[PDB]
Amino acid sequence: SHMCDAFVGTWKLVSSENFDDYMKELGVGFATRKMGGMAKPNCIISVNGDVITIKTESTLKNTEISFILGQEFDEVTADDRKVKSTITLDGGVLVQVQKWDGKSTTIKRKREDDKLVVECVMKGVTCTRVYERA
Ligand SMILES: O=C(O)C1=C(C(=O)Nc2sc3c(c2-c2nc(C4CC4)no2)CCCC3)COCC1
Repeated sequence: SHMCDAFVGTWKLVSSENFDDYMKELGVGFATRKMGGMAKPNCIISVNGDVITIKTESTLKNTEISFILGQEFDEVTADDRKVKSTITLDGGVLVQVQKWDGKSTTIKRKREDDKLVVECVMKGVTCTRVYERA
């Protein structure tokens, strides 16, 4: 268990593996995959009381979520899915599930040495994205 404070910061994407495959497995099209593949977002994580905010800022598109751990929320994803999301803290890992149309995907954010490591799973595809502090 890392606590929410190990996460707070401004993080820049430095590596990504299998992200096009992850988007493809979700059904995303060529145009959105084209914007996402070489994007290098900044992820800005902040807290105030029970509310955590995660901003994902990129040249071609910005998105943001705010949530309370364990409380489901509606989310419009970068690829325009309308999902129901729940985020919890398990062993220091922020575990997000998105549910829509009988499907689910998991985004797990963990602190590992100097890295914010983001594991994105859809079916048999596993993508790993690594951020470092700006
Ligand atoms: O924060 C992260 O690293 C994570 C994601 C992310 O950064 N996605 C980003 S940045 C960005 C785009 C997309 C994008 N994602 C998706 C679907 C895969 C969901 N389609 O487009 C498109 C517009 C340009 C900027 C995705 O989910 C998990 C973890």
